[PDB]
Amino acid sequence: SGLVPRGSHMMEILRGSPALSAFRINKLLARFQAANLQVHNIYAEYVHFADLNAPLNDSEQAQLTRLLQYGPALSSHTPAGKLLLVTPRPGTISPWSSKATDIAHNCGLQQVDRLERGVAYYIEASTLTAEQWRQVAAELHDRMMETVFSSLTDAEKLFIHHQPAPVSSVDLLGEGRQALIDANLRLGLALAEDEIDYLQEAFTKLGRNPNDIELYMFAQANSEHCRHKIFNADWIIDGKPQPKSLFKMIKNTFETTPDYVLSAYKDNAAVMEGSAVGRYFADHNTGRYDFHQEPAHILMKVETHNHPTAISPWPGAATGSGGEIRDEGATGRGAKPKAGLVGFSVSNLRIPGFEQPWEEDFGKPERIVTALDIMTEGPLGGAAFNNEFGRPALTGYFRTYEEKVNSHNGEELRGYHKPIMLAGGIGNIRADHVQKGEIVVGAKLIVLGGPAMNIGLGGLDFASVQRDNPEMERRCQEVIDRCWQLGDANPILFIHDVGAGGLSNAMPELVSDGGRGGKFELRDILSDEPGMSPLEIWCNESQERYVLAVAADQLPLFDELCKRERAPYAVIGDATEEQHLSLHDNHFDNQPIDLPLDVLLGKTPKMTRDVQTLKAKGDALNRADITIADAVKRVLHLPTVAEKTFLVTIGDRTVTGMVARDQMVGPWQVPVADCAVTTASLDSYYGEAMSIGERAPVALLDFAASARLAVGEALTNIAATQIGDIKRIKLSANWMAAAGHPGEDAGLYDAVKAVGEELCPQLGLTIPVGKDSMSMKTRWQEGNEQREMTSPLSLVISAFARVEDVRHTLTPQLSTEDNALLLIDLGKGHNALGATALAQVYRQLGDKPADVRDVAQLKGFYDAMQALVAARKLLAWHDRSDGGLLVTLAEMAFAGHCGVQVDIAALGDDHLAALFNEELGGVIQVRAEDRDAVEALLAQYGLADCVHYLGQALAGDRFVITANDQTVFSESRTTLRVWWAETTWQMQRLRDNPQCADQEHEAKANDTDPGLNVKLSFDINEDIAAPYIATGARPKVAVLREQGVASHVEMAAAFHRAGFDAIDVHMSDLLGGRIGLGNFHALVACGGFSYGDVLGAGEGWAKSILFNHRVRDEFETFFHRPQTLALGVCNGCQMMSNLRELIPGSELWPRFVRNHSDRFEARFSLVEVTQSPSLLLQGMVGSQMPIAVSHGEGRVEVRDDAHLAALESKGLVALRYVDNFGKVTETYPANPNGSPNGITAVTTENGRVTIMMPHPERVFRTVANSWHPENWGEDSPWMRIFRNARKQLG
Ligand SMILES: Nc1ncnc2c1ncn2[C@@H]1O[C@H](COP(=O)(O)OP(=O)(O)O)[C@@H](O)[C@H]1O
Ligand SMILES: [Mg+2]
Ligand SMILES: [Mg+2]
Ligand SMILES: [Mg+2]
Repeated sequence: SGLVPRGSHMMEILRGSPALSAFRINKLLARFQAANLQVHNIYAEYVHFADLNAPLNDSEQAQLTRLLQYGPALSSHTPAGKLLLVTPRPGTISPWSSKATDIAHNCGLQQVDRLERGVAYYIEASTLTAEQWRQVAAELHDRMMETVFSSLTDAEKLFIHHQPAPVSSVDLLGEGRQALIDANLRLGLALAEDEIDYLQEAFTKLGRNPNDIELYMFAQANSEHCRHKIFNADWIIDGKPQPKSLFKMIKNTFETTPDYVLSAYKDNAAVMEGSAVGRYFADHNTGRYDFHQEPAHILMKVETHNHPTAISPWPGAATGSGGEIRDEGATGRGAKPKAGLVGFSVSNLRIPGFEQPWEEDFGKPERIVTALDIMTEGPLGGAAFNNEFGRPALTGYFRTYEEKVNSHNGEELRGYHKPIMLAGGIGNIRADHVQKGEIVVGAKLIVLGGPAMNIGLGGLDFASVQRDNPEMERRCQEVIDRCWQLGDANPILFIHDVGAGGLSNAMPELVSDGGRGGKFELRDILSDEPGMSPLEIWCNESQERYVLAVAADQLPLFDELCKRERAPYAVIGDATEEQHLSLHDNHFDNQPIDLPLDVLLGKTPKMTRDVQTLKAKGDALNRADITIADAVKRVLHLPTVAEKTFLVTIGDRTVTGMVARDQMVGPWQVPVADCAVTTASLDSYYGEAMSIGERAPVALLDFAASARLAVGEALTNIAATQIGDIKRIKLSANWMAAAGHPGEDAGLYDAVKAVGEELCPQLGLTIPVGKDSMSMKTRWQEGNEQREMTSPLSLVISAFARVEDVRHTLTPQLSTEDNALLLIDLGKGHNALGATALAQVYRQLGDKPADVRDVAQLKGFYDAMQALVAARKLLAWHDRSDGGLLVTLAEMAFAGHCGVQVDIAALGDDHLAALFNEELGGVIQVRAEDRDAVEALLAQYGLADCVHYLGQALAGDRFVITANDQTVFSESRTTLRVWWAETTWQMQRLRDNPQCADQEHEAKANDTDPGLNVKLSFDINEDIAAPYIATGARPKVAVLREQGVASHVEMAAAFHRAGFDAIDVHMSDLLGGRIGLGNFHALVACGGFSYGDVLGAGEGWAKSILFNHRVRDEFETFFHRPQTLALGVCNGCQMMSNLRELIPGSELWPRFVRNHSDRFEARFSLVEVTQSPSLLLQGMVGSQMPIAVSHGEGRVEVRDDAHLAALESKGLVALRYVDNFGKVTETYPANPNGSPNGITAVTTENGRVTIMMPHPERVFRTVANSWHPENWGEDSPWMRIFRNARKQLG
């Protein structure tokens, strides 16, 4: 390895492994050929750069070399041709770096200052000109995040040491107001005239010049994004002053319906009442996991990250998740995120080779990415954050819209060049932590989380490129968890997330919220960029940080908690009685900030918006080119309608072990569930539900109708879940608009009024949380002309509710038992076609849209559904939304893998309008014998005239719609289901391994697929551990975790149910002597993402054990005892595979590497239990049942065929993926990762150690299995693993 001077440090260069698989190499060659670049070949290798502060001895060097050997064993090539090295841009530090460097330090290599990675490309193309070489270089990197170098030695530039930049004053006293005008422009403060006035007067009064940092702080605090001026403005509309601000109209909902609300409008989440259940966590004193019966209240929040996503979609989406997760954890005095939701709105995809007939290229700004690139990289970023942090992502939306329409401001382009990138979720919170505490004078003021850099300052446009490190956030969440788990002894007095404005907002808002001042020391803040100015330090929008206040006497406890989780923290100030803000700098011996808080936090006048109504005249839908058959095909091809698998299986849906209802439904795992449901605890059937409603294109015709439909659809999506009182349902209202665009402002007011003053109070729905994003428009020059793309007003409503029994949830999976299909048409026969999917796919807007037709009937629908749910009278439910009744029926037939025979003669003479309107309502399926009773029930709620018997679900493949004796539409259901799949197919195909995309798609066309199905070799209800549990003797299990691991609570709970005392054992506990494995007879290594999988999944964890001789010895000793048991699941499996030199009987084990799909796979996969020595699978051999899978590096990799054959002949294979026909498979996704012979679990020769990629601990509860046979009780088959362990111990 290479090793040269790099300032007071030395940089080593270490070559890594091949970086690209053959499909990705071929994609690059095809792109160069399409661009007329004659490239003969391309080969890529990772290269690593280690900046060292001191030398490595030979042992240390071999350890560093070994740390940097990872990943799939692709065949190495001798470098040939031109080197292009792609690295992060100078001045940036990759999240890869942060994690890789933590691993080096936890392996005892303190001499590593920083590790970084690049990709060396070797291109053979002897005939290219210098210009053509620039296009090659352009193709090989992201211009927003990366740079191209011609030498490996050039990477020295990434580690340059910079001295701190000083504070700069702005010379108001020496130049007058012009100094503030110049700074306004130079610093991009975007100050209004009245804000310059305020600053001029404030600093004139103080008799000194403002520092740059003070102006920047002020400017960030007074932005639209931070201050919410529009939502607090007075209004005049069509010449009349209005009596309430938008915010006041939202609050009207809480004034009307306070019921069940614990916190609204006073934290960065709302809280509502949950259920009393067993909250499960490890005690601070004993480290044992135990249930604590108490209220688990429910917090909720939804945010957006629209602007940055248009510039750099992966970090835009990722930090959109990240910031929202921080709002949750910083609710009250600390709380715990549980589950997430995700939303995207973009312009037309225009997928190459799959362009649809409604799509026209209108151009875009050069500086933004395309809709397609947002829907490629954005979902992967948001999913990487949720996956790595560890919260399941269980509901969402994805809308495309880009058309030239005759809307409120006449003919113009309406769309989403600036996208909607929405992230939300729910969490649980303790009752006594809901209220933020008071901040005592002298409280210590702390930054919890990552060392900062000059990122995102004030929100090419590099300042819009964010940076995501979910593992850092998980480490912080663990600390928050330890704090709230101390109950009365929770040392957090107050906590807030660090978002816009960075510390410059978060710290002043924290002390101000306590009625205190603060004094701070700049040099106590953790930095990863020593060159930063005070302005940059204070104002940067670095991620994964929280601010909180702790009593000084609690610092030693806080320090212990942080050090055990490896969460970085710094005490950076003290709360003061005086309401003043001081920031000192010990390096420069000066005071960058010195301001009264009332000066800093003082406000210019309230805004007044004086505006006028515009309203579009609709035009009747021109039906010339429309036929029913062509419309069905088009609508199924609209992304908004079409199958969403590309957005679903990339995100974990099982972590926590509390997921009851995820997107995928039934044996064929079709993503049509209308809402998400989680259990409240690991020991309850009480729970929580989440749904979304949204209908933006309607706002191009009618602003209020669009907002009423968003609320209505949230209710119809949630309605077949057992909740009871509608007042249990709480909403977030997220408002996206192009404020100032003609007609939008009045429309915004009318829409807010429609829901806040009218619909929500009448229904009894509170909106206790919300947000707004008010510049949803993009402008650019397109040839000679000014062009503009403006969003419709886009309200997204998320609904959240406590659930009475998660078991009683209905899905769209039709039964073929004798049945009746009933439409509930809340449209009352209006059958509106304006602003539908139908209109859109023929490039039109139409006349009049749907709307809430009858408030009482909407409420009646909800209450009727709740009565039907609780009385178990529904077989299925699916609501009507995009694509109308047609799509509702279709989706039900897809989920039930069956046919329908329905008649629509009662729905009007206009069959197109009957099938494609998007009025509220839906289809219930009931047992035939219950039809009359169900109809009578609906009639009691005032709905008889809305209710229509359609027909029946039938076995087979026919989708038939009649009207009297005429066939209106008839098609193969398989044909329809494959058309509906084509969008996800094509997205998967361009994003992932196209072989896998193709396999997945083509399998959907085989109607003989029987779906997931079970074969059981044992009695799943027989608690073979009961006689042991009945003695009260409970063996310990070490539930092993590492920084970044999120799977440990539910792993503990599985062993707890089998009779174990589950002990929390962090790798810091072993390294610090607090736990020794000699005290345990069983160990489990848990899944998740230790170190964000950097340096190969499980490798850093394993090598941290191997390279500490003491801890290595401990592990070896444990594994060589005669009766000990060990289990490794997912990340634990990977870790243990990398530790196999310590494990007897493991010489034939494989490695676990990148899935063949090249994509994370969150699947509910069918496995069979195979004959092997494994003690943990005793009694289960020959069983076949599904299991949760959630991994990106689960592919079994062997050295050669000799190795595979030996492993197989030894008989150590314990689980294999099978297809639904029951055969061992390598076809995707039945086998999700490409493992040979379906291998996904191995054991040792003595059977005492078993490792597996799937997660049995996430599915030991029947209620947590996405699909399961109806006759199962509480226990799934997988419970037997943990029971076997207990019985084995005796
Ligand atoms: N962006 C997304 N991320 C994850 N899941 C999504 C996303 N968009 C849609 N889904 C899921 O795919 C399924 C179909 O979505 P959609 O048709 O938009 O729902 P609906 O029409 O019932 O409102 C649902 O289970 C939904 O939660
Ligand atoms: Mg839909
Ligand atoms: Mg729905
Ligand atoms: Mg929807």
